[PDB]
Amino acid sequence: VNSFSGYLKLTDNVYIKNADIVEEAKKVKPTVVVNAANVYLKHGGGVAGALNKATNNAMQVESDDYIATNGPLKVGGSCVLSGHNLAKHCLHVVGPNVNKGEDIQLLKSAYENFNQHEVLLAPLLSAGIFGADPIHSLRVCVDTVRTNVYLAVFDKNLYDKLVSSFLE
Ligand SMILES: CCNC(=O)c1cc2c(N[C@H](c3ccc4c(c3)S(=O)(=O)NCC4)C(C)C)ncnc2[nH]1
Repeated sequence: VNSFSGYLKLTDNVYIKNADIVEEAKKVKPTVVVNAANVYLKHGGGVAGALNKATNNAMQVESDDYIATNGPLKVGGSCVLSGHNLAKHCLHVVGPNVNKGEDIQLLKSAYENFNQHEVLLAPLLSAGIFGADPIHSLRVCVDTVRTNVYLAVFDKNLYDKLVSSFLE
């Protein structure tokens, strides 16, 4: 199904909408919803916290089982877990947290994980508390992702700046 609506096509494979990813996931129930995760899969605040709260903590208990059995992810890495009631799968992806000294070169490695799935609903990696420049994150996405990605950005002001900079 992947019934995405109201998106603006930026490139052949990148679409963008001013929307809350949790709300989009509920309506669309996409095959894959991306989580802006940390290496230990602790979904305490922001986007990760909101996705986890929408599953009524079922994603946190699953992530905890994953970590105990497989160990933490590396910055730029990912893992595929259940999407619970939000999606068929959740692709947890760790972008660099530049506010904590992590390499911005790893933002390319993080978006590369998207290429293992045909269609994904995702947030802007490394934006918000992670400290990366959001327009730079969208540029890395556009150059790196080759599969079909629907980006939800929950801030009209930021959405407008992104669309203006892209001029598309
Ligand atoms: C009301 C429930 N939903 C939310 O809180 C929510 C928030 C939200 C959202 N926020 C964006 C965003 C993008 C990436 C990151 C963050 C925040 S963070 O939480 O600071 N962690 C680092 C990675 C900002 C830039 C506008 N984007 C898309 N959908 C959303 N939904």
